[PDB]
Amino acid sequence: MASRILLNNGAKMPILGLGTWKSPPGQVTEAVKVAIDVGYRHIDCAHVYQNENEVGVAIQEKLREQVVKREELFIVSKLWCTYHEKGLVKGACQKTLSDLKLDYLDLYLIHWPVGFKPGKEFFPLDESGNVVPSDTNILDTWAAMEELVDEGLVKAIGISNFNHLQVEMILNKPGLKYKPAVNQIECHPYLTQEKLIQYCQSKGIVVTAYSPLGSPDRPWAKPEDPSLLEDPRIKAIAAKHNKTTAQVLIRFPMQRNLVVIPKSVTPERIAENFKVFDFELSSQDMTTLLSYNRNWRVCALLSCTSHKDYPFHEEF
Ligand SMILES: NC(=O)c1ccc[n+]([C@@H]2O[C@H](COP(=O)([O-])OP(=O)(O)OC[C@H]3O[C@@H](n4cnc5c(N)ncnc54)[C@H](OP(=O)(O)O)[C@@H]3O)[C@@H](O)[C@H]2O)c1
Ligand SMILES: O=C(O)Cc1nn(Cc2nc3cc(C(F)(F)F)ccc3s2)c(=O)c2ccccc12
Repeated sequence: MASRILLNNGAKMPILGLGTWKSPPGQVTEAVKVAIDVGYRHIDCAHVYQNENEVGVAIQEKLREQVVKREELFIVSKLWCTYHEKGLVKGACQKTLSDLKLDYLDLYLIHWPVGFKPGKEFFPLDESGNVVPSDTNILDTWAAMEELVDEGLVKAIGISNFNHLQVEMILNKPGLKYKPAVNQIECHPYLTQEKLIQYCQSKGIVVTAYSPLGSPDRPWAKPEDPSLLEDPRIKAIAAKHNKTTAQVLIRFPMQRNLVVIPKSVTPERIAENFKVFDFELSSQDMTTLLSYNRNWRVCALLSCTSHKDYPFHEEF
């Protein structure tokens, strides 16, 4: 298992990164410090996570301590939905860079294919609970992303939560300057994404799997919901390898030639989650895990389902 994958810009992206959604600012600095100490070189960030300053503190300290060099780190962030207007994109990227204390990102993603009304709120709702869209479109937002590459703010650009038709829209743009390098999508044994992965990989786009542990800390979880980490079938596969269920869930996407970004703020778990380069899932294991697909999505906000660019009405 090679630890990095080649992107379309010639850069290599570590296949294991640290997720930071729901990592509170009072804990995320320590999490990132520990992650860097134990070998993580990829950090997945976003403005909407409200913790980029604290991620930035940790990176800066480890650079200053001579633990890592900037060129060895792969820092990803994402353009939030309220900044899709062409005139807002650069400032959103620069705010992220300032918070992270960086002079470039390795990868910058369109976080979701939908634009929301610009303003202070991340989730502007009307009086009846519907998200308030903006009149922006995917291609104009992509053009603004391309400018960030041209100006040296970001080394690569990509997309997240795009369906295959939305990806195709960008690929087919007349006068396209940069192809998306990455599509970051939810992916785990209950949402295996076979068709979208096949699509993306056939078009030379690297897929990153988010919520690989099933995001048990997601704020809308219901007790009746399926739980990957507690699935006794996955426990049994883990036991056979003398690994944890999380380690199995992280290794699974790696063997599908995906990048994977498990989140933790717990130091023991951050270290555990990295110890996935010392075993292999068998062909039967892989087949069995894929068989658990239920098309069950843990990230898809009800209030957004009437947006014109809502991604999940399409089959894939
Ligand atoms: N692009 C997007 O739209 C998008 C959407 C969702 C997620 N993401 C990215 O993907 C990352 C990962 O997804 P996620 O945060 O939704 O969830 P996840 O990584 O599937 O699960 C994180 C949860 O699992 C727990 N956990 C971690 N390691 C564990 C272990 N070894 N044993 C038991 N429990 C463990 C964590 O607890 P503790 O932290 O308390 O240890 C946390 O509650 C995010 O943080 C974000 O960076 C991107
Ligand atoms: O965003 C993250 O990284 C994690 C994430 N996910 N979700 C669920 C979402 N579902 C969406 C669906 C659309 C849609 F495109 F479908 F309209 C657009 C935007 C969203 S946010 C959230 O509600 C959220 C809130 C704060 C911080 C991060 C998140």
